[PDB]
Amino acid sequence: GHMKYPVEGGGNQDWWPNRLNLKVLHQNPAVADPMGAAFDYAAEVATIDVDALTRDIEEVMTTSQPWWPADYGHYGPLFIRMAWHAAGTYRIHDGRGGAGGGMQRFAPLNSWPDNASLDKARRLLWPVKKKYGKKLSWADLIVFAGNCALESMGFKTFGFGFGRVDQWEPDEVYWGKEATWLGDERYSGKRDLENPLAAVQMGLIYVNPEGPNGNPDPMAAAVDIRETFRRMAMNDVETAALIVGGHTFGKTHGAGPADLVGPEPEAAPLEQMGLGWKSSYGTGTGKDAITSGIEVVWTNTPTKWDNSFLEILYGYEWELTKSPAGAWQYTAKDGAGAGTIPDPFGGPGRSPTMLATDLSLRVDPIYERITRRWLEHPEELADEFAKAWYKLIHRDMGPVARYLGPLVPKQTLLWQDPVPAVSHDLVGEAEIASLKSQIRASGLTVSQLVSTAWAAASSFRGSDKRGGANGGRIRLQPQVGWEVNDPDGDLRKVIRTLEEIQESFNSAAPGNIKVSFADLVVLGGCAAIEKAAKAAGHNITVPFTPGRTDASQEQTDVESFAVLEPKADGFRNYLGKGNPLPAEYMLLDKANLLTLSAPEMTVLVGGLRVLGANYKRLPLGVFTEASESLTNDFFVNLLDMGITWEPSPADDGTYQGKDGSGKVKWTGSRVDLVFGSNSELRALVEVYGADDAQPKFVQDFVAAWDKVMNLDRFDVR
Amino acid sequence: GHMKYPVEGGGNQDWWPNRLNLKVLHQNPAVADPMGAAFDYAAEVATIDVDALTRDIEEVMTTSQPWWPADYGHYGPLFIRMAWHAAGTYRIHDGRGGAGGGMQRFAPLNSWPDNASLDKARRLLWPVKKKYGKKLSWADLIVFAGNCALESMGFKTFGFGFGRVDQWEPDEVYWGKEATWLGDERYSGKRDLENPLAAVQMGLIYVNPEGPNGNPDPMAAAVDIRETFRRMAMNDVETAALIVGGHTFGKTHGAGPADLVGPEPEAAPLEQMGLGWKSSYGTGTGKDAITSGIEVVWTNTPTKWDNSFLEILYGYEWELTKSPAGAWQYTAKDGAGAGTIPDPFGGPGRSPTMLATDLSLRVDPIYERITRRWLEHPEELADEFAKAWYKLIHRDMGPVARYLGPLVPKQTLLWQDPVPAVSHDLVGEAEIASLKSQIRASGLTVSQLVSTAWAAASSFRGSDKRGGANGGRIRLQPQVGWEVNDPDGDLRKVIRTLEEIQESFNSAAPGNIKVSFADLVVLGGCAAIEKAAKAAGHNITVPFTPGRTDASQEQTDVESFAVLEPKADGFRNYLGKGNPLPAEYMLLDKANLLTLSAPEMTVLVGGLRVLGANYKRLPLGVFTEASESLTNDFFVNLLDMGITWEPSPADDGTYQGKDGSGKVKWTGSRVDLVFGSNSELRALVEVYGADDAQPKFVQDFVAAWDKVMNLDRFDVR
Ligand code: HEM
Ligand code: HEM
Ligand code: NA
Ligand code: NA
Repeated sequence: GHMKYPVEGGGNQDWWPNRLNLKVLHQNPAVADPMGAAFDYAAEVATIDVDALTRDIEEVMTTSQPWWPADYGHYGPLFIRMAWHAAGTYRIHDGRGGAGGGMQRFAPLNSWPDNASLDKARRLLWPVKKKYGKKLSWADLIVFAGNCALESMGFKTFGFGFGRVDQWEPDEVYWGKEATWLGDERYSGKRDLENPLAAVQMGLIYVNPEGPNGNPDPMAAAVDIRETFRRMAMNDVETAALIVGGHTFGKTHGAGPADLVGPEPEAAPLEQMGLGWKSSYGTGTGKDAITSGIEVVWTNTPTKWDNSFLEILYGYEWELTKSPAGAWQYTAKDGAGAGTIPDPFGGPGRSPTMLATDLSLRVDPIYERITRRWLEHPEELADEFAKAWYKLIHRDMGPVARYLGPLVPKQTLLWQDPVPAVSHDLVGEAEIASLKSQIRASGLTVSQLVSTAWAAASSFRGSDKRGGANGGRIRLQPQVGWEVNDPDGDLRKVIRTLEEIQESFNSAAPGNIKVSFADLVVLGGCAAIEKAAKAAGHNITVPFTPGRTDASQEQTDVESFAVLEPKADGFRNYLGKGNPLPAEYMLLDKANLLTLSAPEMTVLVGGLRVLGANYKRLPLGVFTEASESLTNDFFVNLLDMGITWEPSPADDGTYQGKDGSGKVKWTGSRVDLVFGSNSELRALVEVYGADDAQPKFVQDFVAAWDKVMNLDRFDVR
Repeated sequence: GHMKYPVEGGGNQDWWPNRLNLKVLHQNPAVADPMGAAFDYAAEVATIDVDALTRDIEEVMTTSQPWWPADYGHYGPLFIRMAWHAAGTYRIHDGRGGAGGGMQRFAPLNSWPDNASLDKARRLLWPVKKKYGKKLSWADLIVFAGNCALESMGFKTFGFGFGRVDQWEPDEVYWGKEATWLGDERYSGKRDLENPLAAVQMGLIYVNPEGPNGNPDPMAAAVDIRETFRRMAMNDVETAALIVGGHTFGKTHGAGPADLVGPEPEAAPLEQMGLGWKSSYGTGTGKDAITSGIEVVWTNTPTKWDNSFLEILYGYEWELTKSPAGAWQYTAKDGAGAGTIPDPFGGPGRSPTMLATDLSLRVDPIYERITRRWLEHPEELADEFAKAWYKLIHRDMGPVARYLGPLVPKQTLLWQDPVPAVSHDLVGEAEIASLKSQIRASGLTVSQLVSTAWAAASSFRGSDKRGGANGGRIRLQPQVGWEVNDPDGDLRKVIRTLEEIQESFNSAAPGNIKVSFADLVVLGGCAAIEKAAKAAGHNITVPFTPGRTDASQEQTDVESFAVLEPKADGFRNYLGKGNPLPAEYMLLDKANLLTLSAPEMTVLVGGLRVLGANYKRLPLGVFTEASESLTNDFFVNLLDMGITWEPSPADDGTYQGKDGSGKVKWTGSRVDLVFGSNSELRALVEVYGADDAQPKFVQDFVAAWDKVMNLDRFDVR
């Protein structure tokens, strides 16, 4: 090995390969953003002419370009695949992937094997991006083109929301440990796919079109289809509708040997202008195109919505065969259907063909019941595909407040984790002050109030923008039972008291002002922090933004919320079983999901410890002699060289900090000690631990606290 | 190999090992900075009681701490080593390293083998940093503590400048290609050290204390001493003065085997709280301390300034011997000087010892002349050490306007690239506008004016803050003869015409208003940009800040300015011979030294191309039909899929862009085409090439141009 220049990627990871990487807390940094600090994409796309945008995309779709000629004269099918692949990286386990940031245009997604030829697809839409400019993000354009493709070929969609904000660096995501494209080191037990992954091989969207590891067994492939799509939030009906609906259009490409296809875009030479997979087979495009290596045309109407896919699937018997590149596919038996499938460039007709994974829809008993019903009753397919496609393309959009434009449909959807509209006037400054005082007089402790507010708000994750304190779901299943939230039953007492305050305030309230339980949860935390900072000699007011509303249990999909349960929350010194990495790594990952910077994470940990927010009120990291007091004691004591730290003899993830007399003075976890050990984190601790730092600490803590309380408040942004 | 989680360092560099790394353009991002955007270190520094700070440092130096007991009851010598190592990473080829960012507290420098035990040294200063808080950076404190140590032990220093702002992440710098600490793959020929390095092995500051590659030949060691120090801006007299001056104090540490010393700080367990090199030899500290493995005490007065180092060097004869840890060192022959050297902890006196590299001062003919003189003239040694030590610890401070505090002497120093004080009233709005008109009417072309202004300003590098347009040095040696500046070339003509305008304005100007040549060079580029924007149909004003002054040749050290000459400038499409990496990497490297973001680099390239700023007015990348008009044509045409690019058949670093007819329409270099090929840069090009983007492009181009024009203008901020 050799070390490289930083401009060629050399850096400190080379010398200390396992080191904590704080880069995850400064993704998409503002200096790399070419737009002004005042740029507001929502404001820009709110003024776009959707009708003109559609007509322009329709012109692109029927104007073949010589560097990638249009199959059947229509790019729609290619744009549908492009959009499905943009949304198809989404995973429920961390909410990462999806189309919400336009990450398909960056590495590694722009160069995954399964995204072959989408480099040309995205290039075909530059004339639209060029015309609409800052009013249209690549992120929106990529999925809207797929939506327009459907509509122009005869499928009416449920609707569409704009608002995906373009980014300028790829989000770095763990896609698997495999160091070879298409590799597989991600299964254990009886075909247990490693969490958090949602594809069966490195660089695939979901499954292998030739069957598991290339064995074209449709029954076995259905197992992989069902589980990967489950991990992408799709059930059996949704999964079958998406595959049938997608393969109603277009064709696969495998006209010649795959070893004639050159390097992927990130590996390709400069003259290719960001395109990859240059092919020396024939013309390398169009009639000679190679993408997957498979050569299937599912329907006799590749540019039209109808029920041909299932009529063909069930109307023939299927035989294993090979594409011109040598990949497995299926063809109709006994020369049946000869010549009935049209050629993309006017050649002679061909025979019916299907992927092994299409046959899964007929061979798997559950998919068979679903798809045979749609064979007999096609209007049910149209309905389920419209709902599943809408979900797929919007799954990572966050609260519905973020959806913009004239195509947004009004209906509420359970999967959107809906919260009720505001139905009364909101508390003002006087009512907020009164509620603060009442909660402070209620007998709830600073620790209880801060812990509950943090438990509610910190359920948010910035990947797919799910979770948060809006909805008041801390009192509903499953959040009320989460181990980190309610180890001992204390949470139910906090919930009851706040509900009593909600009832007495609302029944006595002036005019038409009413307050939600969800707001009171957050306000309670803000009140306790004002109390604790007063105990520490600081008169501060904690910001509070009203307007959260209270979801019902019936409006809360308990199975869907399961993925939001923390297995680790270093801010509460909580480490459950099953995490992929040691505690300090899980801490930074949590800070990343909360969109926190390193200074924000550092101040939050120090303040939460001394406020008593620790899981089970454990003393780990509680480096203070004061109770219910917002001081910078955590940082001061962390830097005290009078304390000698050793791993606890119990070998239990904890440490003992002894003073000069050999007496144990403090105890701590890996999450606590990492702030005193890591050279970048320790530098932040020395800011907040200095003699002059206590006012800055209180100010920076409150700002970070307020940020977390507001993470999901897109209703006011 | 296995791919890792991003939080453990995984990312796109793993899949494409040689990819351009755009992170070099967002070092120390604002999100990671815990101080406000409003934080103003200069304003905080101005408040510090420097006499109190000196007393507080003196208390630290004389208060031994149990976890690292003080040799001779004084940490002074340790702090001198600390400060000399902080400044000692500096190198002239790229100006990186040095003490100005406090980078010793971060990886990898905090863990270099040569910085062993400085982890404890810095830790000892936390009580001072704790007391002074935001008024005192770690960067200043590390080097001020060394200065204070000299003064406390009897050496009067020349003075001291505060003003080094703390940074919050490591500057990642190429320190060599060796993947093993103390490795050596950096020599070729007889003894040619690869550029840009200024140390003889990976992790060393300058040279090996046991001689080249461990061969304790003092004559060969002097070859390495002279070359590495030269590459750190020190000549023979300065180098001798620094080595004698430092080893006047303290001792080395090698009491036992180095294999009993544990991992360097970045690799050490959490409980060590950021300290490393934990030793199981005896108490592992103090009397049992192991740092280098050498056990030498140079002088009979390790805590006092006097002339004992040279009196001992010349007063004994020296024989080669081994330290207790097995390292080569020298000791007096014939058992001379028994017991004359004191022990750090009251042990028995010991005999005189020296390093191989100390004998170099007596063995090398040039150093022998210099130091034999100081044997009888310690007053000259003191004078030369004061000047060289001041130089060493301020070398990267930039213009003297940055030096803060009450200890900065006013004497001008040639190495500081001085510029005259402003001696007349400065041009105002009326005079600036009149001069712009005169320059626009002078007959100088937009290409000439923009090229010359860029040439002057872009000599700045943010590493050591040398260079820039202040000084008017573009008309002086050596900048007037740099290949990139004056190939043919119009430079002398531009200089002459600007000088005529300066003469004509100054002999007829209002009041006491005089304009400098340096200001006119910059103002000329600003007026040309205004002219080119008008030719495109935009009335704009380019900001301009007067106040540059004109250095004379006698105030310009020609050999010191040699290192500022660009071997590559992608902003002018100039690629000389001898660069370490292909042209697109040298572009990012240049953008980094100009402190530019990726958007700033992008607009500058597109703008300079169409303004005609290319070296030798070559057509590479000049993707426009207009002559000297400020449009976004570069970006529009880069994204034109009607152009097919191929490397030129001449294999000459260039590409041909052909239209549909097969006619060559454009030519470009790697630096041009990388903006169309790299997926992160192409995204920025798509911002500036959209239909709505030309006013944004002009606005951002102007802001980036103004930034480069002002890079060295610390005199006005
Ligand atoms: C088990 C799930 C799936 C598998 C194994 C699969 C596999 C494939 C393969 C191998 C191709 C050929 C790519 C090429 O060579 O050009 C393809 C194309 C395509 N996919 Fe699927 N896919 C799946 C699900 C979906 C879904 C959910 C959609 C959309 C809702 C979709 C829409 C399309 C379309 C429209 C094409 C045609 C592209 C064109 O005409 O250029 N696919 N798919
Ligand atoms: C050829 C150049 C140099 C070489 C080879 C060299 C080598 C060394 C070595 C091996 C040590 C022992 C580290 C340890 O084991 O504790 C040391 C210590 C020291 N160095 Fe030098 N050094 C050089 C230049 C300098 C300079 C230029 C200065 C300051 C102007 C300096 C100041 C010191 C001091 C004060 C110590 C004593 C540290 C203590 O008492 O803890 N050195 N040097
Ligand atoms: Na069809
Ligand atoms: Na001495």
